[PDB]
Amino acid sequence: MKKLFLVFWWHMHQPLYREPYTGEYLLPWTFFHAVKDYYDMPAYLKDFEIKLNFNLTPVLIDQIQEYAQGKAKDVFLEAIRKDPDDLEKEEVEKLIEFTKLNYEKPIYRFERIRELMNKEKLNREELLDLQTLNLLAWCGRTLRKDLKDLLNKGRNYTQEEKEYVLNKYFEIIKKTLSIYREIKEEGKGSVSTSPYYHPLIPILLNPNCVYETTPNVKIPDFAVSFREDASKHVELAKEKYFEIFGEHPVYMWPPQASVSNEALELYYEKGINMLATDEVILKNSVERASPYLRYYFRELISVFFRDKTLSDLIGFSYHAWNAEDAVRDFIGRLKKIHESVDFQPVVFVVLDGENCWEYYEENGIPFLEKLYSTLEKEEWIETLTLEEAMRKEDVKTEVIESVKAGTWFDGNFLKWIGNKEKNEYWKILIEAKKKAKNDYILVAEGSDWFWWQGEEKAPFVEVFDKLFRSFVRRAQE
Ligand SMILES: OC[C@H]1O[C@@H]2O[C@H]3[C@H](O)[C@@H](O)[C@@H](O[C@H]4[C@H](O)[C@@H](O)[C@@H](O[C@H]5[C@H](O)[C@@H](O)[C@@H](O[C@H]6[C@H](O)[C@@H](O)[C@@H](O[C@H]7[C@H](O)[C@@H](O)[C@@H](O[C@H]1[C@H](O)[C@H]2O)O[C@@H]7CO)O[C@@H]6CO)O[C@@H]5CO)O[C@@H]4CO)O[C@@H]3CO
Ligand SMILES: OC[C@H]1O[C@H](O[C@H]2[C@H](O)[C@@H](O)[C@@H](O[C@H]3[C@H](O)[C@@H](O)[C@@H](O[C@H]4[C@H](O)[C@@H](O)[C@@H](O)O[C@@H]4CO)O[C@@H]3CO)O[C@@H]2CO)[C@H](O)[C@@H](O)[C@@H]1O
Repeated sequence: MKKLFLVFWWHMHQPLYREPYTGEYLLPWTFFHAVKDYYDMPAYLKDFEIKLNFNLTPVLIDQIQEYAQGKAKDVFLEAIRKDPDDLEKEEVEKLIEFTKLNYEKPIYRFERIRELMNKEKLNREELLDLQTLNLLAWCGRTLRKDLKDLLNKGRNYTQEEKEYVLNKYFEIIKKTLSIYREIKEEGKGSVSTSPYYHPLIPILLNPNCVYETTPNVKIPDFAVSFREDASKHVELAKEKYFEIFGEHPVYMWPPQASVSNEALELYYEKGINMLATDEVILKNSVERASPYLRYYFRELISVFFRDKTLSDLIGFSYHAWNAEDAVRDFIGRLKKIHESVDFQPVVFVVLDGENCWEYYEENGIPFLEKLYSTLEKEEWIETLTLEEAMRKEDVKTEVIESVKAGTWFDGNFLKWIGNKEKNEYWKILIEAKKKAKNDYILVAEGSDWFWWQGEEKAPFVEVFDKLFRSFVRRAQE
């Protein structure tokens, strides 16, 4: 039977929120995505007989480890834990600001949150509800069963109930790396990693790659080499992956799907047998641009190009749909692909694994449960591990000689370089690199810092800037 081969690759990442001089985690996002997504996404494999794959960046792994050991000093989480009588005005303000940032997301759909945000002043009981409902809004699928009664209570929480939630949340974090190891050892999914701090490897290897698809971009004078650092990000990531999973990684996810001829050469030289990237890069690079083939870059490394439409349906569209409409839509598009060719297509669905669900009803749990249940009941769909996709023999292949460098942002680098503010960050990094004395310069090469720079004002951007500049300073000492 002619099957459609479906490959999910869920990419998990957080930049380092731990400020190097105080040791404090200045934003809680690793904690909240750990309790909501990083355990629960692979845990779907306990209940659905499909294959799902995951990327974990090493810098994310480091932070999960620190939280699991009780070593993470998370400033926002300490304000949640406190009795409200001990909250500083600054801490109350940060709690309200965090609530307002998240207020319109369906995971914050508690009538008590709307009441609390319409109040001039908050008393102890109201602040206790504000703290506890912020915790509960990030509840993952597993604990939405354990904590179902607290979630339904909706108000009038006690300090002891809040502490119970915190304890269960840390229990989930402590089991998180173990469940990735478990689904890997059981063949239910493959796990990949990325260069250590999620940098833009093509730019570190050769900043002139930005001209390949944006020839008119203005960038600063890269008067220092980042090529050895690019190698170090890959090598350190192989070491961390070996510690956690017991092999050198043969699959990597390039951050931001970013590839170039030189980056593909580096990954191959470091022992990577397969990566994936974006469909826009495929169309920019070749004329006969089917994303359903396994490509071989210069007969040396395997490359899959994700189906951008399917990936972006989950990432951008379906949060606003009901779950049955969305799953029916997704299956219907898969049927069209299946019927459109006489061979067995390989269909990569690759996107962030933790960022879209907060915009779905009930944290995307009705959608994913229905999607996975429906997929496992379609005979003509076979979901694959990355290992299976790499080695599948009954698929079509093609050799590719050259790619036009870019990312999954429209095949180019403009989200990280090319305006005044983003270029200032590269200038700061370039000068720091000339004076660098330790691996904190690698932390500052993470793509996240440049992503947030030079964008229309938002809460907490000042924190990303404080972190970036602190790592740059620490790198020189
Ligand atoms: O409110 C912003 C946005 O919020 C929510 O989106 C989340 C998303 O759920 C997360 O998965 C993550 O997205 C990842 C993607 O998973 C990953 O694929 C990639 O996306 C690239 C796209 O593939 C590429 O097309 C392009 O995206 C463009 C996009 O095509 C433009 O349409 C425009 O998107 C706007 C949306 O159309 C609009 O609906 C809204 O999006 C919501 C979204 O509905 C919600 O689920 O606003 C956006 C922004 O104006 O612009 C984007 C460029 O940003 O490029 C991206 C690569 O950059 O990477 C993203 C993360 O970067 O995070 C988003 C929130 O950022
Ligand atoms: O003000 C705009 C936005 O502010 C808030 O967004 C938050 C997120 O909710 C946080 O989770 C965090 O974002 C992390 C993100 O969770 C993490 O996965 C990683 O994202 C990378 C991603 O791995 C990569 O593939 C590509 O997509 O780029 C991303 C960005 O580099 O790192 C993020 C931090 O850099 O922080 C942001 C900013 O506070 C708010 O919730 C949003 O609704 C809002 O749009």
